Order: sequence, then C-alpha cells, then structure tokens
Amino acid sequence: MKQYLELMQKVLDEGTQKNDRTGTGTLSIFGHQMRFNLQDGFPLVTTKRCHLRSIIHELLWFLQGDTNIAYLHENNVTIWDEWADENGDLGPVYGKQWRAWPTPDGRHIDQITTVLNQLKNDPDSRRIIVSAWNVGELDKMALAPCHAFFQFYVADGKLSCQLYQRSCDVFLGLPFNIASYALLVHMMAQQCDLEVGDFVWTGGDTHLYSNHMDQTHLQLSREPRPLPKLIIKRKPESIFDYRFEDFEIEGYDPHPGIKAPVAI
Amino acid sequence: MKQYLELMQKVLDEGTQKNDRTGTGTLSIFGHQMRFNLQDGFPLVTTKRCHLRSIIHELLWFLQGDTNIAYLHENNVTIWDEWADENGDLGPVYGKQWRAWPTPDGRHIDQITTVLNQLKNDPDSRRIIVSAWNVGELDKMALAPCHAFFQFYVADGKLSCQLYQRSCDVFLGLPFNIASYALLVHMMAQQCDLEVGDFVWTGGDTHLYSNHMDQTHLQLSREPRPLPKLIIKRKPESIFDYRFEDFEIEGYDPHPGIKAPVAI
Ligand SMILES: *c1cc(=O)[nH]c(=O)n1[C@H]1C[C@H](O)[C@@H](COP(=O)(O)O)O1
Ligand SMILES: *c1cc(=O)[nH]c(=O)n1[C@H]1C[C@H](O)[C@@H](COP(=O)(O)O)O1
Repeated sequence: MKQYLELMQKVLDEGTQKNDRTGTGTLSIFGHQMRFNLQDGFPLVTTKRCHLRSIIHELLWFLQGDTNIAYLHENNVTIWDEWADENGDLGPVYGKQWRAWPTPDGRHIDQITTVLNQLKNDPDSRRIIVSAWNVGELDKMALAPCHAFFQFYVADGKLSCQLYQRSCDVFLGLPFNIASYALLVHMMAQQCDLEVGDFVWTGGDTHLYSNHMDQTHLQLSREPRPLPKLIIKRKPESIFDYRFEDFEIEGYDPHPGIKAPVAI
Repeated sequence: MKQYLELMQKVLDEGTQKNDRTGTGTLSIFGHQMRFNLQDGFPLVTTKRCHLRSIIHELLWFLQGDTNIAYLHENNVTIWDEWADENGDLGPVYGKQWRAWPTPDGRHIDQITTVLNQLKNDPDSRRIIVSAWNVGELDKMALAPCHAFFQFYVADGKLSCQLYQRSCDVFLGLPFNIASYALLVHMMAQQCDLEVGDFVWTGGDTHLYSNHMDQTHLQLSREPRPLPKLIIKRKPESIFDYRFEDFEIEGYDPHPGIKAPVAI
C-alpha cells in the first residue's frame, strides 16, 4: 500500500539504531500517523501475500474475550505460540481487557459492549474508547499490548477509528494489525447501521528489525496493487456472533510472500 | 505558532458540525498530529498571551498525586473550579492515576516513579508509558481524562514524548496542554541527565467551539513570534520536589490575550 511503503522508507531514511528487549537490534522512528479511507477498499497489503485466516481468527478470538491459544490452534493459527505458557495461556491480554477489565471494587467492564451502546445512543460522545493498557495487570501479561488504545468517532453517518500502537514491528506486525482493525470497523459499522469512514493509525516506537532489512528492500521495490474488497455475507444478532465464513475478500492478487524471523 | 495556527485553520476548513454534551456545538475533525522539536524552544503560543503560573502549578499539582483543587487555590489557579464538588474534589483524576493507580488487589502503582526508573535503567524500552485512562474508575471522575495516554522514548541521548489527547478544545485547552507536557519533558530530562527531544501531540476529537469563532479569526490574523526559552534555575533531588520559582521562561513576547467563554 502507498501509506505502508512510504512509512517503511521513512524508517530507513530517518530511523536511528536502537537495541531492544529481544536483543535483535532495530531501526526506529518515534511518532507517526497515516490514514486509510475504508471506502477506497480493504487495507490488506499487496506488496507481499498476507495470511487472512490468521488475521480473522485472532480478532474473533479477541472479541470472545479469550486469552488461551486453544481456540487459535483449533483453527490452525500459530501466530501466538511463542509466548503462550504450558497451558496455552497468555495472561490478561487483549481479549480479557476488551471484555472484562477488572475494577478495584470487584466489577468487570465490558468495553466492547459499552462502545456499541455508545455508538447507538451517543455517537457524538468524545469518549468512545477501548483500552488494553491495564497498568494493574501488566505484570501478568506474556507481552504488553502493542495496539493499546483506540477511539471511535462518527460524522455524516460514517464510522471512523484511531488506534495508538505504542510498539510496532513494521515488517511483520503492522500488516496484520492494520487489517485487523479495519475489519473491526466494518463489523462495528454493520452492527450500528453506519457506513465505514477512516481508520487512522498512530504509532509510538515504529521500527524495522535488523534481520528484516533485506526483505524490506525487496518489498519496497514492488508496485502496490489495487486494494481488495471486503464482503460480509451476513448480519449477526450481535458483534459477538460473527464467524469466519461470514467474511469474504474479493480481488486479492498480491505479489509473492516474503519470509522473516519473528523477534521473541 | 505555525503548527497550532495551521491546525486551527484546518478545523475551520474541514471541521464538521457536531452537537456535543455541552450543547454549545463544535466544529471538529478526527485524527491529527503535530511535532515540536524542543531544541527550538518552549512551544508556548505567542499569537496570544498564556497564563503560565496556572500551567505550572497544575502540572506540579499532578506530580504530587493531588486530586483536590485546594492546592490550586493556594496559588490563585481557577481552571478546575467548574468541576470540583462541595469539598473541592474532582475524583481520582490525572494526579491520582499518575502517582497511585489502584490495582484490583489493594496495591498501588506509581507510574511516574516507574517511568523515572525505566528512563535510568532501561531507556530502550518501548513500554515507557503512563496512562490516566483507568477504565475501572472513569465513573468516579468529575471529567474523563482529555490528555489520557503518553509515552516516553529515548534516542541519541534525547528524550521525546508523544501524547494522546482523545478530546481537544483547540482554542482554550490545546495551548495549555502543549506547554504542560513540554514542561514535563524538560523536568524528566533533567532528572535523567538527558537532552530534550521531540514532543509529539496526537489528537482524537479535535474541535473549535461555536462561540470561539470570533476569537479564532482574531488570532489567525496575527503573526507568530520566536518561541521563548525555558530555564530551570536549580535542580531538585527528585522530580517530585520542584517548585514554581524553579522555572523561568525567557524571550516571551506574545500578542495581547484573548478572552473567551469556557464550555462546561
Ligand atoms: C506487538 C503486538 C502486535 O499486535 N503488533 C506489533 O507490532 N507488536 C510488536 C511490537 C514489538 O516489535 C514487539 C513487542 O515488543 P515490546 O513489548 O515492545 O518490547 O511486537
Ligand atoms: C479536556 C481537558 C484538557 O486538558 N484539554 C481539553 O481540550 N479538554 C476539553 C475537551 C472538550 O472540549 C472538553 C471535555 O469534554 P468531553 O469529556 O470530551 O465530552 O474539555
């Protein structure tokens, strides 16, 4: 995608060298923002093939409030194997905070349902927010959230969303994260009878790992293809009733895939 | 300053008409990012004079972990009066979450101390974050945090900071907020023998109130003037024991102030 490739070249041109938690070494820029008008098409990178199956199953996984990789395994998705423990648990990550953020006084807040109610009865609210950044449970998480905070907004019957990603593996993570949220927006929109608007991505520590430099130049030498189309064949009773088959991506003809190591 | 005036112009040109909770109405856009290189001086607006004692006392008020506006009175600061109860409390707002995020099991987390230590022992960390968006206590707050999530970043000995502001009153609040954090960055840098870097401001619902049109137009026709320079007279033994006297801005020659009503 143009925005994607332009970001890559931005890291290579202004990035500074930094060591990191994984001892892998990176090229890093701090603070960036890009927009995707969802009506121009589904933002799934084409300069290299992406695995839809993984992207979609991970989202339904989050929405169910699951934090164990069993479900993912049942559907052949292994993107979260490296961090799960003996029992498949990852700790109170994304899914848990999204559906059951534990308050001090013994309550649990379902942020996803809260947002839906807000989009239907108070769409002008400047507080339609979902946060995975639960300071209290950060130490029980196998990995601190990367896409940590996001906000919805409405205008002219169009649903928009901004995500703040504090850490971003540009080559390996960004492609999945962008598609994942663009997908949520379509789901939210369809449930609230709104049209899709913009998906605004904002990054904190945006980087390219040292052992991703070749792959990066390879991909950066290719011409972006036309964006695919997302077709939802059904309208479930609730945001929690979507299934893998309700989705259908049309016109996805991407360049060849490129492989790279996953910094653990 | 140019960035500020441009964003201000953008709101008028692209803004959408919305009916907010105050019932005043606004002109707003969603998703915007500004960058301030602190090497070029304090980003305190000059196209309009800004009350600096209230920006400094508020910030220091936060750092003490205080939620009651008593302290602010002691020093003639009346920016948080239209939201305090009979006792003057605002709820576990900013200060409370920064200094003592209450966990589900009784313990408390000091995000500021945590950050100070991350900056001194693990500067490459991509998790140097402090959040005020404690979902579990939003209902107990007089007003949900506007500047709710910020991240620190280190590179080439420079300390940068990105702020996520979900809601922004471009005319009244944006000037104060910007300077407030720019100020913090300088305090953090001094306590960690680091140089100041960039301050990146990112906004969610960025708006201009209907009854600010005149004041805005008046400000847009004035020319920006060289940014001032922040001077920190002494160096406290901790980031917590700073004082109003310790700060001094130099070269601040702003245009006259502009009076305007605040939306409650
Ligand atoms: C985390 C999860 C995700 O969805 N997408 C991402 O880009 N990542 C990346 C960020 C970083 O490269 C690593 C997490 O490391 P750290 O917690 O920032 O130290 O995975
Ligand atoms: C909140 C506090 C701050 O420091 N900065 C701001 O600009 N504001 C503004 C945003 C908005 O105008 C109002 C809060 O309203 P809401 O909670 O967003 O509905 O104060």
